Amino acid sequence: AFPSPAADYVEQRIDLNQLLIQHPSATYFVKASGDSMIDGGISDGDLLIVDSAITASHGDIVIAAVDGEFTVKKLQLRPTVQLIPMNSAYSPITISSEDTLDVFGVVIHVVKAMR
Amino acid sequence: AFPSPAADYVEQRIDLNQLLIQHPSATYFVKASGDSMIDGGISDGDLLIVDSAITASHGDIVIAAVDGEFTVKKLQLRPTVQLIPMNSAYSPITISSEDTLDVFGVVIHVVKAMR
Repeated sequence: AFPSPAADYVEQRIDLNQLLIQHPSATYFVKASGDSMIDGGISDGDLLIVDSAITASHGDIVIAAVDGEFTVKKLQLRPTVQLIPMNSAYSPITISSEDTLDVFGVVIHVVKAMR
Repeated sequence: AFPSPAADYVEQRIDLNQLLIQHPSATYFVKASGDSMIDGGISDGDLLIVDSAITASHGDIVIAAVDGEFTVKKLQLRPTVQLIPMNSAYSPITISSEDTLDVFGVVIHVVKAMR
């Protein structure tokens, strides 16, 4: 009951799921509290945002998965099976004999909390 | 009955709202497609995440609001009303005569899309 209501602004909305991502349910994330995958952006003080759904490509910062493993790192598996940690222990090393080495998502958005 | 710190590297549930934030509905965000508030993190290619709910403090990267304005930069209003753009056109200049200059949120998490 107003003398002349022009707009009803009492409750807005926020689509966080679509804000940082944009899928119904195909994205993965992990709290960064250490220093084993800083290559992705987790440097003991941030929030990693990976998208588990599409298949990235060798030579890209993606999360690899094997036997239930997960590590962000640009690795090549087509020419040969080799991974290269970037957080700090840079060292190109082979994993297995072409058993099961494939990325789970296709990206890793680093959320740097800046206040 | 297992008092453990955390030990968890999986989450079938996608709580994005709680993932990057942690409130029922008190956070604001804006797409970065230009170069007027890079100080916050918007550099024509990213996603800004501010929390509109608490009152930040002068000398902090927060979003200021006046008469319906929105700017990100460390400004001081207690000693004197002074604003300072940091994106690139730095220019320490006063705003008004202590009319209405106050921050809307209390933080600005920069989400750098790294793929």
